[PDB]
Amino acid sequence: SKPFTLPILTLGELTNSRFPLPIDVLYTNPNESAIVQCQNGRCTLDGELQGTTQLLPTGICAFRGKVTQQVQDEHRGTHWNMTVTNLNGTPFDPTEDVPAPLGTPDFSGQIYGVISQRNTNTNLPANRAHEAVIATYSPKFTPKLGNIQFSTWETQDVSSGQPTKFTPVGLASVDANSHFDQWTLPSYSGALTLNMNLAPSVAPVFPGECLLFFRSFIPLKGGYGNPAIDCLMPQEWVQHLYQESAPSLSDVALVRYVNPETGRTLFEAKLHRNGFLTVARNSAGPVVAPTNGYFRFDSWVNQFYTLAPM
Amino acid sequence: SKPFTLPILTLGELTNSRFPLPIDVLYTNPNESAIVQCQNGRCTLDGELQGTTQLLPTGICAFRGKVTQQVQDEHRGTHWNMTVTNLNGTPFDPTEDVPAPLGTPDFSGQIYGVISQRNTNTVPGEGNLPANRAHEAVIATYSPKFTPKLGNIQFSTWETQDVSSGQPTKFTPVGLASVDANSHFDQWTLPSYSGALTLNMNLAPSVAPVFPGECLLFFRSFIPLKGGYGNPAIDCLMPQEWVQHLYQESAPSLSDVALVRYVNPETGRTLFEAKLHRNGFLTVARNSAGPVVAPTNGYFRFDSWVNQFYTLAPM
Ligand SMILES: C[C@@H]1O[C@@H](O[C@H]2[C@H](O[C@H]3[C@H](O)[C@@H](O)[C@@H](O)O[C@@H]3CO)O[C@H](CO)[C@H](O)[C@@H]2O)[C@@H](O)[C@H](O)[C@@H]1O
Ligand SMILES: C[C@@H]1O[C@@H](O[C@H]2[C@H](O[C@H]3[C@H](O)[C@@H](O)[C@@H](O)O[C@@H]3CO)O[C@H](CO)[C@H](O)[C@@H]2O)[C@@H](O)[C@H](O)[C@@H]1O
Ligand SMILES: C[C@@H]1O[C@@H](O[C@H]2[C@H](O[C@H]3[C@H](O)[C@@H](O)[C@@H](O)O[C@@H]3CO)O[C@H](CO)[C@H](O)[C@@H]2O)[C@@H](O)[C@H](O)[C@@H]1O
Repeated sequence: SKPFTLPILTLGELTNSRFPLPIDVLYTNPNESAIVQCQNGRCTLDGELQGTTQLLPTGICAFRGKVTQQVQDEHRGTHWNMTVTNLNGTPFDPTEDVPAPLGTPDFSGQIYGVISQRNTNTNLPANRAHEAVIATYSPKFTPKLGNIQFSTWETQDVSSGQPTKFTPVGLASVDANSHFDQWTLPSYSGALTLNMNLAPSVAPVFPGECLLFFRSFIPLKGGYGNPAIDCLMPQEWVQHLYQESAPSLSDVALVRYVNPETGRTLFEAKLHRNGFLTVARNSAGPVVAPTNGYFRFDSWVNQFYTLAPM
Repeated sequence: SKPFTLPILTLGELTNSRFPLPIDVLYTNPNESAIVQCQNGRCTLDGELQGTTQLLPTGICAFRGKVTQQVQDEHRGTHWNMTVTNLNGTPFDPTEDVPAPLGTPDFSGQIYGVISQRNTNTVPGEGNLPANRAHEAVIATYSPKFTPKLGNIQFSTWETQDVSSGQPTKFTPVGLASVDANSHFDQWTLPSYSGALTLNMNLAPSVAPVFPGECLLFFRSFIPLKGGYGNPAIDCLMPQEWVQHLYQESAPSLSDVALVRYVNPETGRTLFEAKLHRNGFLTVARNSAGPVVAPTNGYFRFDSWVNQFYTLAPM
């Protein structure tokens, strides 16, 4: 039976699985009232990708497809409808058992990035790129139906019928009108439809335990704020688990966060079969620990194992 | 000790180590006249990172630092100086034995992206939160003001005023501004990391085939353009996932060359074989330039270490 392992990457060698950002800090928030059910960065410990999770760091919150035409919308700016394909360019099949094309954003907000186009016709093709926003809460955000809408400040220089890429950069705003909520899923098929094929929600099941996240701070195009995106496992863990596909020998792996410059354990955590961490902590905020620390798998344990308090 | 391995990732599950892009195609160009000496995506088969290579996909062609002031420049646009730190926020020590801060671009061109800032000072009237701004920006890596090894670079914006001095600044790369004649895109020309007239140091070595009939094999990605005509590409010697894997495993190299097979897992047939050299690059026996037309679910599998007499089957 192939032994389970994690990569040996310090926090400073890890990236977020929910937006293309480095991991900045570990984080807890035991008083969170929302259901935690993100769809990117979801992988079981035996290597089964779930939700909208895919392997490419460049695929997270990215889209590929083609602009169809300019459209009108109450949002400020100039608006464009885009069909979306799979990230690899093949047509997205809405009958596949996924919530939306892999890589689709898994949160409500105004995602800021760059739309770029390289024309099919040429002898070299013409190109353009412009800043763009995708409001994932909009009724026109229908990636599971194969099309979305983005806005630009640019008033006309977006071509219809030409290959189009969205490169995410950050958020447009976090003011009240921009509806940023990292735990609110988009409605992938539109306003009044039920999302399907979701990766399950995650939660601690033992008193005294809370979720532990890998937190990244996300850029803003304007306004005030210090927004963050919390993932359950970094993208390199998704990639590693997918590769190894080690059988899970219990429902809970005990892992130790170790300072290698001393071999000392700073704290311990439970890494659950569905791909998330809990710790024994009764406070919210960052975990203050050196970023050369890393998680080391020590043994499979019973669900009723009591974690040493942080 | 540890057997050598490569990850099991198809072409469509790989990303470029020299720019944040998926791998699009395998590619050869036997007649290339330039010295191939890129500095990102450089890792020996026993896991030694070289050049300016680091592990984060988000770090490739990224910068972190602080805008110091607006500056004068003869070229069109508004120009800004920024100091750069290490990507982890610690001060860059110019005496370290690297060519430049890890992640620094390794080619000549106008790199297009977004500069974003999150202020250090917070506003009580805004909930004790900082002000933010982001704008499109271009970094001309051939400019005499591109001096990352000295701890600072210059970028240009279309925006004429709304970039703040003294505030934390991030550059997120997106593509190239142009590949017209005046934009000096050449993927094999290194920047002068310490400026005009200085010699670059601590470089990862150049790579080349040493056997007749062999040419380098690259993992090629097409890079976006802000404007103009072109279909520019960036070729890396190994994808970022291979850098990450080799660094983790640190498997001893048992010869100078690992024979690898590009396999189609559906049929289990080998499509071609290649030499994976100790310093971290591939060669194939091919006498043409252009893409390697193969399924994107194919992948390289380590076969065995080979000696200096092994001749590759032609593609
Ligand atoms: C705080 C400043 O933000 C930018 O100011 C621009 C301003 O941004 C607003 C956002 O667009 C809006 O969603 C909300 O978040 O409030 C922001 C202002 O607080 O938008 C106007 C146009 O309406 C201008 O573009 C302002 O420049 C940034 O540009 C400033 O430097 C400040 O950081
Ligand atoms: C940072 C420099 O930017 C350009 O020169 C600008 C010049 O910078 C001066 C600094 O302000 C000063 O602290 C000291 O370092 O001398 C610098 C060079 O004179 O400031 C003027 C102000 O009008 C212009 O903005 C210059 O463009 C660049 O040319 C230099 O090489 C430095 O990188
Ligand atoms: C081919 C068209 O490119 C863009 O046109 C914009 C134009 O881009 C020029 C680049 O700035 C220049 O480096 C060189 O590459 O030529 C390009 C034009 O071919 O720049 C002007 C401003 O000077 C306008 O912004 C043009 O719109 C693109 O916007 C067009 O849709 C075409 O693809």
